[PDB]
Amino acid sequence: VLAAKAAVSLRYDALAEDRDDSGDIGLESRAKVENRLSQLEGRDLRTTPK
RNA sequence: AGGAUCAGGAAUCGUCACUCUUUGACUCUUCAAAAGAGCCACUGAAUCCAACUUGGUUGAUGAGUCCCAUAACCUUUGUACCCAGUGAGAAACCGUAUGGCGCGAUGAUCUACCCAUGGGUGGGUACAAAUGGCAGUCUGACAAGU
Repeated sequence: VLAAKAAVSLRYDALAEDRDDSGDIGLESRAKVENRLSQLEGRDLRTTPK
């Protein structure tokens, strides 16, 4: 997921002539990566009985 | 007089924990099945497809980092050795009545084959090194919740 978003982030940094130089797209990526992480730890592989 | 049945020799503790081993129970469980106190109903849970939802090729899932590609094992090219050690043997006079580096243990002396003690070939052992071998640059479509 990071190695995905790294390609979205690095090419935002290595290939943009106009650039804020301010880390937004990387943070827009990292918010979703953290959200995938927070959805991922939400799941549990155990048995949750009622 | 020596031995074995019914004085020459340690063993009188009102337990606390801890660890270890041991067997037994135990929920199970493979060998591997087979038998089922049987049927209804109520109610609960779980699973699986369909469904729907949310996320996703701006990459969902699957995945032996670490057993080190940071390598192992070689392979070729430049050096250090040995079938460091050997250790007593190497060369034949003397400034103006008298004075010494004239060796040497405190070290003199050397560093499997052919060629008259000049040169090297052959094998083991070690390393440096490889844009050398061995040795050929991941997937990609569902996933997850009810």
